[PDB]
Amino acid sequence: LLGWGLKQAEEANKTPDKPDKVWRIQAGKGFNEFPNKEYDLYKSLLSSKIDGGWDWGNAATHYWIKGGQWNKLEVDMKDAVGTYKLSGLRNFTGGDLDVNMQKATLRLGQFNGNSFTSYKDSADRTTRVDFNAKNILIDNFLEINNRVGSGAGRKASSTVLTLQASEGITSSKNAEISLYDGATLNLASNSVKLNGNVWMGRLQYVGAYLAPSYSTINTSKVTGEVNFNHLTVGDHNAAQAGIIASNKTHIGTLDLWQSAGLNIIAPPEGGYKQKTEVQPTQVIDGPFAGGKDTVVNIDRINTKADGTIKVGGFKASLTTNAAHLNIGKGGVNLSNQASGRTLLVENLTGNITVDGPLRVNNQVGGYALAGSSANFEFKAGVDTKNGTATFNNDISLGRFVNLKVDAHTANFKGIDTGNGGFNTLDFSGVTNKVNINKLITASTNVAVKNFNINELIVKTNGVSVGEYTHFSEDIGSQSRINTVRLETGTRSIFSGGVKFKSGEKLVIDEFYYSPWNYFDARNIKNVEITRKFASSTPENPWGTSKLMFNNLTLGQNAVMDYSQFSNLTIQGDFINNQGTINYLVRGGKVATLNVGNAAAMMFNNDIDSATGFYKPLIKINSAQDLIKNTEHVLLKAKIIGYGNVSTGTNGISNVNLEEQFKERLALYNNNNRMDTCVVRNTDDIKACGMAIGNQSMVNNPDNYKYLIGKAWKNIGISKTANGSKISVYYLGNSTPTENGGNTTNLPTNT
Repeated sequence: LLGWGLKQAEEANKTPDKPDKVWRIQAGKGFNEFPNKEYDLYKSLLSSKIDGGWDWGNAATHYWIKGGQWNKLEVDMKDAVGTYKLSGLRNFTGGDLDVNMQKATLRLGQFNGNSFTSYKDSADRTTRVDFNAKNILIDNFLEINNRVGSGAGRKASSTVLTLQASEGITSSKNAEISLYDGATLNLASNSVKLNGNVWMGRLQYVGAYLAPSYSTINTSKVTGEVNFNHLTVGDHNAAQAGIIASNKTHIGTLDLWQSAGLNIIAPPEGGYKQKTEVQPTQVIDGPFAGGKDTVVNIDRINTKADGTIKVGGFKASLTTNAAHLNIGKGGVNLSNQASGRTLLVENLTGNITVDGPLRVNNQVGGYALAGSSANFEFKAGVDTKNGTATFNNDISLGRFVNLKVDAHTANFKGIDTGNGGFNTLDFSGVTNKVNINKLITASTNVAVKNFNINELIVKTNGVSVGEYTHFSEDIGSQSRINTVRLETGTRSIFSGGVKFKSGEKLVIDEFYYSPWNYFDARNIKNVEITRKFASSTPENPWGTSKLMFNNLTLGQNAVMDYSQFSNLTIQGDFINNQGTINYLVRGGKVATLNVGNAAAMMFNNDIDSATGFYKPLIKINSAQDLIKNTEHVLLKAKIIGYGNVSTGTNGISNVNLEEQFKERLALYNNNNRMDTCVVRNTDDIKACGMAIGNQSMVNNPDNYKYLIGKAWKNIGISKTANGSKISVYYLGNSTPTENGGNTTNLPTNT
């Protein structure tokens, strides 16, 4: 219950023991003259002063030094050249070896493995088993702080297996290092490469499913390339292991447990370093920061999960205070029981760069049932708060799997939660930005504080209503979505959709309407549009699209596609700058737009060189089947406060502001404006006669000469531009007079 961070910090600073009987063996002559002999080293040197034994209680073998475990020995060779194997030291209790083998390749295995234990007597002693070989080459298994047999006999105290070779501590494929409840081990060569099963923490007893079972592989000063291959933390317990590495830790396969921990800790920046009785200064550190080039390339994470079912998750962790955390191509795996299993990928003072696909139960989407809500979790740069969680790979969520990220600027590339839905896609700790490139949501709990998701997919969820893409926090100032895409949803019901809950503005540039998916736009007061605000099916709109607003603004040139079949309902101040909203008829009817409070619109010299006159400010297309002799309400207007940069209209004048709103608009048909036919040359006379339906402009271009750099308004078409109504009075596509009236000049701003 203490935690590993206390335990290793208080066990790395002790006195070894009080050994009486310091046996001092020394290899003499004969050993130091055969470079290739392959000595044994237990029987050929050691076994005089290491005795076997039988314990009354769970014995097979029993080794100590001499007459009780409270005795040291040493072996001072320093010249004995050869290659020395151990081969079969099982249940070694012993104490305080240091097989000081200079210029000697080691081996710890042939036909049998090894063990290094102590006993939990009244002294609670360590073992402090050192070696000082040249290579090591473990090459079979090893059971540091194991059990004697099963249960009987005695209990086991702690141990240390220091291993301080000088060429590189490799290993074998079949060499299962199994360090248990108390065992640590230092290493101090260069370029360890443990190519076998590293098994930190195990059931030391068969029934003890509730042991803390700490460990440590303090590869402290390994000056080369640390390299694991197969790390398997935990077995049926909360094994809180730890590693204090040396700022480059490639590992391979990680196989955690449900509730076992891991503390991969980088170095500091500068690198490491009666009577009253006074204990020595038990120095203890707190959670500190890595150095700069502290690399942890855990390139595959797995997580087995089997056993009983608890009320919640278990949340295996790996606190990793290096200044990086790269996770490669195997990415993140998980396995899920009936309760939602949980992975805690922390980083105190670094970054995270996961370039691998998230899986759960080993598939890319990863569906899960409603009770098994699998919980992925990332904490990038916690105690510096400028830490990024870059996921440079396309992630994918199935159903009932949960992401949360607490970073500074959690960049992304691709998010797939709309395939399954029911995915808590949390972002609750994001400091500023979440720069997602592609988003897929169906029934999702997205909550981002500030972002720019430059592409959006709005999916439905079949027939379930009330479950949708529910933004549940502040969207805020610098937010942006460069493309919204509502896919054409289900039949006759708004099952999926999007609503907001907070924020002040959202610069959306592109939109798509859709049957039976709703773009609810709650609580955001400056919904700005800058380019094409379109529909997914302009050739055939149908269904409904609840665009239940509260306020918006349209900037420049942003066209809109409002049908009768996508009920855009504004409950606020539609403020329209120089943008050309287009209509479609769907049966000769003008789709009126219901401005809730005030369609306050201000413009400027919004002129195009297509006519020489101004841009068609509100465009009425496809109105050739428009019903003649009928007032067509264009949009419901409540207050139209027009303005330009001056009082002067149609260029510069003293003319009032509202009259040219009859002029700049367009009933855009026959590839021309049926409102006015602004003519600057002789060739457009044919298209003008096609617009008005008169042979006076078809067969004769020189018929009318009032139109060289001029214009004329079509009589028989009137509009309202007061402060209370915008309408269209289409009663005639009439023939104009030549030099009598309804003719204007050019504004001359092109």
